[PDB]
Amino acid sequence: LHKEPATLIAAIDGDTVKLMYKGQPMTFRLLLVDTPEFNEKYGPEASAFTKKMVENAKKIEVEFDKGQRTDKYGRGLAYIYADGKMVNEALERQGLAKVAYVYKGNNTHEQLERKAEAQAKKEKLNIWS
Ligand SMILES: Cc1cn([C@H]2C[C@H](OP(=O)(O)O)[C@@H](COP(=O)(O)O)O2)c(=O)[nH]c1=O
Ligand SMILES: [Ca+2]
Repeated sequence: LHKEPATLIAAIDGDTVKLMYKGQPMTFRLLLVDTPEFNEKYGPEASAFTKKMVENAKKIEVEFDKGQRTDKYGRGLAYIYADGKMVNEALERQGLAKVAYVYKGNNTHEQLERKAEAQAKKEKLNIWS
């Protein structure tokens, strides 16, 4: 896989963000994770965590997997990096998302995510508390 440039347009919630990619505004949905909706327990914390991570970054990058790049809603499907740190993995490591929506051929980083989730679960963090 490879990283491509993007710039933040607006944080949306724990697992979605508006980026400009190849000069076009797009909503991106993070691969392999499920954050609680804003109305749900840990939803506000998930949204705040992802907001702070993308707003604080000097450099946002997008990394598509090998399969589908857009979902049925037109959202891009990617791993998102803030100054080289993967947002998808960080949400797992903090107990603010569950590994979810793992479709064959778009799951390059599954085991990295599950590892992070196991560590969060060990620590009883957030969703696992
Ligand atoms: C993460 C992801 C979600 N989706 C679709 C499945 C779900 O469809 P339904 O809307 O029919 O449930 C929806 C969940 O996204 P959200 O968790 O953003 O709601 O997005 C994909 O198709 N591919 C993906 O890789
Ligand atoms: Ca969600």
